[PDB]
Amino acid sequence: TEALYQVGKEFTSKMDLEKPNYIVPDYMPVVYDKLPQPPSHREAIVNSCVFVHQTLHQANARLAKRGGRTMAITPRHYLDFINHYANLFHEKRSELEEQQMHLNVGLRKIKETVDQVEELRRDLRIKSQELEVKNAAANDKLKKEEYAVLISEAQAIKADLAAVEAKVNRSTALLKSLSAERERWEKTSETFKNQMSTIAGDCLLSAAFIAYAGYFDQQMRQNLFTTWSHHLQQANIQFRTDIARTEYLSNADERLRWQASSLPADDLCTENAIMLKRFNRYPLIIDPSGQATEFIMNEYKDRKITRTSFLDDAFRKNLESALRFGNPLLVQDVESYDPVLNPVLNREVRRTGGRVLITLGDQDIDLSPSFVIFLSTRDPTVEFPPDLCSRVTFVNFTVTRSSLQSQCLNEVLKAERPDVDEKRSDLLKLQGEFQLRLRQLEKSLLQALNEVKGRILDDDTIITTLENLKREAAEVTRKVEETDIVMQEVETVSQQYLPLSTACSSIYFTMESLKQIHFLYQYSLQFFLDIYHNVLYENPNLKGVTDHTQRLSIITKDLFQVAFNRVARGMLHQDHITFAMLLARIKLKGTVGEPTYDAEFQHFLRGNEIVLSAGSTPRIQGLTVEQAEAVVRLSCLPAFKDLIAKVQADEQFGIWLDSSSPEQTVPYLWSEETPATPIGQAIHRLLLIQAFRPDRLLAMAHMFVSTNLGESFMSIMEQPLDLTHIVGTEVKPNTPVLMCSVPGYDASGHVEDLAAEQNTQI
Repeated sequence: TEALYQVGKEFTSKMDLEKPNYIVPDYMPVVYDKLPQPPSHREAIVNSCVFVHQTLHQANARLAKRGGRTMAITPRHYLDFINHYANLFHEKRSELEEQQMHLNVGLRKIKETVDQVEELRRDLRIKSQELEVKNAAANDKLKKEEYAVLISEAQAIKADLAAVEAKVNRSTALLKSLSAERERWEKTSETFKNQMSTIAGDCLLSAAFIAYAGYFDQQMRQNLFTTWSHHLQQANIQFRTDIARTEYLSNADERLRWQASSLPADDLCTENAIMLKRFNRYPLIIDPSGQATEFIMNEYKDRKITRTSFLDDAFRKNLESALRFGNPLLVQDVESYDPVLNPVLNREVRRTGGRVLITLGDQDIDLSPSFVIFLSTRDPTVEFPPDLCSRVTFVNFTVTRSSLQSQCLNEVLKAERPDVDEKRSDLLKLQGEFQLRLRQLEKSLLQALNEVKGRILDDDTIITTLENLKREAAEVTRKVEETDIVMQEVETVSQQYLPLSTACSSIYFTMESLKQIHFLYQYSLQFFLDIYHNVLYENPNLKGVTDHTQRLSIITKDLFQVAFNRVARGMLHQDHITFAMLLARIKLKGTVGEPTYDAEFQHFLRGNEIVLSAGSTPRIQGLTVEQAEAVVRLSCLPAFKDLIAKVQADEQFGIWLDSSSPEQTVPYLWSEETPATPIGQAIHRLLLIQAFRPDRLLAMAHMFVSTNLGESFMSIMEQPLDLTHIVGTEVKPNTPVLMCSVPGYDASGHVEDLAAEQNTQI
């Protein structure tokens, strides 16, 4: 902690970090034990910097306890954090000071113009008085050759006054048009002081996000940010909580170029794109889908980026050319990392005799300052040694629930309502162009006022430019309004398909977490997309159906069926029911008219952890000790509060207890104020079976699936596998077909028979 504090104190010395009005909180969160008791603003900032680094250690520890993959936290992470904190602080102060100077000049120019029109209106009155004097003098002289010249001079003044009064009206319109701009710029100038105070806190959070939260997923990224934010609140360090980190670390123009480079429209993807720009250590990209790899190539296409791999024999030649010529390089298969990159990643360069030399292998290469390298991998499950983790910054392109919901909502919209999807896609493009035009017009309006020397009214072209920029802004603003209302009608169409997208995200994340129960249950995002594509388009049920509501219900029903059929074909039969139960829960959460059943399912899964005393559990006649203990545990639920009385009062309970199939005739032993739904009855019977006859729990579980997903939901798994249909249609040539078999079974013999039937040489 002392080492971290000293490094932060030394590096942030050049930073301002000075706040004479800073108030020390009563409970100062102290991380450095030797921190002065009355700390200053700078010492509080460095203390927060040390705290941020340590929270990554506990975050890794928490992930380790949950069996989660972790990356080593090294002092190079701390160095990157303070490097980013210094760079962001200087950039934010420079931009906001420049913005304040621009606004003050623009406000000053308007105020001077307001003074100019006041005096120029006064000049108009004097000129009118001069015209009256000249006209009266000319009339008096005429009423008594030279008089023709006198009236000619008066006519010239009349034209000059006409130009002046035309300048009065035209300028007054310009000030009226610029009234809104003056009001907005004045408000921003008032908020300038507020923005100054929060630079230190905002930059600390932004720098920590780039340096640390790259590898973690969305939930952990939010957890780290909140923990950092709370510490700053307890330390009385000002920071803004209204702006998003994606908007604070990047501008709108850069974000538009990112989506043009095939970057997915997501907050996590935007954060990952920010890290790929402001990185200090060379990034290591983790994207199983490969979309980040395409985004990197598109972003650096103009700079002649090259794709290579560690396995390629030409990697050394490609790396040498990139270092020598300063070209961007993208290296894949980083799980086979070549230690030849160690000096390059560590930036160990020698500046001798005017040459920047990098020692690659046994050769010294002139390193160009424009060189940049990106490491990529398609395996999210890969381990990395601690030295590699210190040399690179991780940029994990995980899939979030919100991102998948948007993808599935767009996919069903394109399949079901192609006219709405193309109308929506065009509207997004139009709004993106309109907002870009507004920024250019606002920037041009501000830049034009600053560059004028003298006054606006002195030169006519400035008045023309200001009016043209304002009228174009109004036309674009009206276009923005009209696209929004057309956007609103598009949303109403997509609201109907919204529940389907939620089910798709829930289904896939169930598949993703299926790896916890068995190592073999590895499913990629593309596997789910093939299921979704097959349901949406290759749906026999949607053969001649024309109603949109009927087609949506068919798609929702077939989405669960096809997902089970494909996944369970590569699962052990003992795990088939487990996947079906969770699929039923997903359908239950999206069913209209069904209670949450959270309490019932809570006791179904963790009902055995209830603490029971020896004297608390009575001895009910006809029930075994473990059976009696289950009844007491089941008695905690309100619906089973009087379960013991009902069991004792039932003389036929002994017949049901030893019955061959008790799950089919479960007695009504629960009390409800209203008639429960058939699903609700199944859950209560499921709880009763678990308490009394645990051997029949699996049989009752299948009945529960039949209540939700239908009787024939799992019936397809009892038929022999149809390899002809799946291989011919549902299997792409690029996708290998895995014959996984339990010991004692060999699936190759099916393959020759399958090939023989199709007359395909193998």
